[PDB]
Amino acid sequence: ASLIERQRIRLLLALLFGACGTLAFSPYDVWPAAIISLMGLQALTFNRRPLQSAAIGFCWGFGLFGSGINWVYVSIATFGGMPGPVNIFLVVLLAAYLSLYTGLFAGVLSRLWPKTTWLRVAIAAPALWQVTEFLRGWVLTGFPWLQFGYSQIDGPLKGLAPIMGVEAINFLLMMVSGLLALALVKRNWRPLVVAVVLFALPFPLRYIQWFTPQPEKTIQVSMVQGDIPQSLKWDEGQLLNTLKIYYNATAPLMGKSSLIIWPESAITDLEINQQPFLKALDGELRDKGSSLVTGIVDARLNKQNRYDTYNTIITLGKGAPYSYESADRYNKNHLVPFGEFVPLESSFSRGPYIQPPLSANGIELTAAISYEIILGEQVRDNFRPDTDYLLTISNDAWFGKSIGPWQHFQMARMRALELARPLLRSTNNGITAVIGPQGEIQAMIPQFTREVLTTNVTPTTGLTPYARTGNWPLWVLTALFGFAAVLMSL
Ligand SMILES: CCCCCCCC/C=C/CCCCCCCC(=O)OC[C@@H](O)CO
Ligand SMILES: CCCCCCCC/C=C/CCCCCCCC(=O)OC[C@@H](O)CO
Ligand SMILES: CCCCCCCC/C=C/CCCCCCCC(=O)OC[C@H](O)CO
Ligand SMILES: CCCCCCCC/C=C\CCCCCCCC(=O)OC[C@H](O)CO
Ligand SMILES: CCCCCCCCCCCCCCCC(=O)O
Ligand SMILES: CCCCCCCCCCCCCCCC(=O)O
Ligand SMILES: [Cl-]
Ligand SMILES: [Mg+2]
Repeated sequence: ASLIERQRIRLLLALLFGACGTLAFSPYDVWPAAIISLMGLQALTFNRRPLQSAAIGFCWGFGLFGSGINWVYVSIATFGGMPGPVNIFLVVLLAAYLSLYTGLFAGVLSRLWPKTTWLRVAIAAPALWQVTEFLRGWVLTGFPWLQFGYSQIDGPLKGLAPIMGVEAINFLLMMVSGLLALALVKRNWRPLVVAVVLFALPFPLRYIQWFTPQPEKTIQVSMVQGDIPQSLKWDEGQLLNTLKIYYNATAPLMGKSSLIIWPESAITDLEINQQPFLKALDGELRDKGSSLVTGIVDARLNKQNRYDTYNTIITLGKGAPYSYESADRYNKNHLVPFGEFVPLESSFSRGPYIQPPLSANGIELTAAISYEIILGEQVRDNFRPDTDYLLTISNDAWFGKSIGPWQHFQMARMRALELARPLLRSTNNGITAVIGPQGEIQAMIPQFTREVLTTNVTPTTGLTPYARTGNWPLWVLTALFGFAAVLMSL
């Protein structure tokens, strides 16, 4: 009974509608919850003053991020080792910082398009949501966690991703959710019909196969989930058992699996420190028909008498003879704030933004370390037409035993769909899996086990429209909409 037009009631409902958006992502996977969450954001800001709207947008974000990324508590607790209330204080600060961008979006949309109208809801909102979400993923190196439409990896809109990227699905979901909110508030059937047509049109695109599989190039791949406990991983006494654990798991696979993979920083020692182990392993792998890629840390002495420490992937074995001077390697480019460096200016150095694909046993792998797999444009920029598989290695203990590793895993799936390549995901303990060229999960082992995933995987060829272009077609769309919306407010 009309309680909705009290500002404090709008703030509370925004928290609920924002929290509802968390159900859209893995492991919950209720993709309609993304539309309901966006409907609340669009509707709760109708007929509000700009700062009233910004507060509602902030509270929507606080429910979304407060419920969606509170697993970073485990990251902070594992990193800092401080009492609980201290880590809660930092988590609330994180969710509050990210909610500035959802409040930015609501405040500006209310300031420039105050009226409840199709223009505000279907033209201005998706274009401005694209800008404010870019800023969230760019400012201070950014944190673009939780974009709806990553929830469409198994949904009716998935065919959009190979054409224009996952951000196109962010764009369309906001558009459709606005017109549903518009139809509800104005009690009008026309915006609902347009919303249904807009939602339904991209459905036949999921029956498009942009890739060409190569069945006779199929190889057996093994991914060693060593499951080193995080409290022990970097202890100096653990190093010798870690190398034992991984070598013993790999020995029965040599000569059977063409490609063997160890996860991020599996060898918890400097690369210069392990030349005896690496050289011996390389020869045994070459003598059998096998190849190995593994994570490690590299403190490399540079031209100016100093060491740049990297989070790196190295290659060994058949078709990739190991050498400390070999260019057949990958250095992490996008480091994690506080975890791997500090925003001010022992830290990690960054590899180049674009690095060549890894080569191993005649296989070409486009690599990204952990978090980097969510950087869709960056993964696309490193992709090459001759890339056979996408590769990501990660240590998802930093994501908790919670929803964290599943949200990370979900977004890695989008890379395979966007580029029409199989994705090899090797992790220390959290969701090791092979993803097919359409985002489907071909093989997977349970978390928190010490075992290896061995299966057949088939490489693909072909270029999706998104692999050809990248983000610029969507950007010219938000520019055309932004130009039109700004002029329409004449
Ligand atoms: C003529 C050439 C155009 C080239 C550019 C085209 C770019 C794509 C444009 C798509 C626009 C989609 C707009 C969708 C707009 C929906 C408006 C609506 O539902 O209004 C309901 C009210 O009327 C009820 O009273
Ligand atoms: C605050 C005022 C009102 C704003 C309304 C929304 C305006 C949106 C317009 C933005 C224009 C930005 C144009 C930026 C164009 C850059 C193109 C680009 O970066 O392409 C991607 C590359 O990776 C290549 O693939
Ligand atoms: C003082 C200035 C403050 C600037 C603040 C910048 C805002 C963005 C911060 C995001 C932190 C996100 C932390 C999320 C934890 C991810 C950890 C991770 O991905 O690590 C996996 C892998 O093991 C590692 O290589
Ligand atoms: C308002 C400004 C923005 C708000 C800022 C407040 C948030 C700070 C919270 C946690 C920092 C601790 C980060 C811990 C990151 C996880 C550790 C990690 O990822 O380690 C990587 C690995 O150890 C090496 O490869
Ligand atoms: C179609 C579903 C509609 C559901 C509407 C009510 C949503 C309430 C649930 C909010 C999400 C809470 C998730 C908490 C998980 C977490 O914080 O770890
Ligand atoms: C702040 C005053 C101008 C505001 C104009 C709004 C549109 C420009 C805002 C900057 C975001 C554009 C970033 C593009 C980056 C890229 O395309 O890769
Ligand atoms: Cl680690
Ligand atoms: Mg080539």
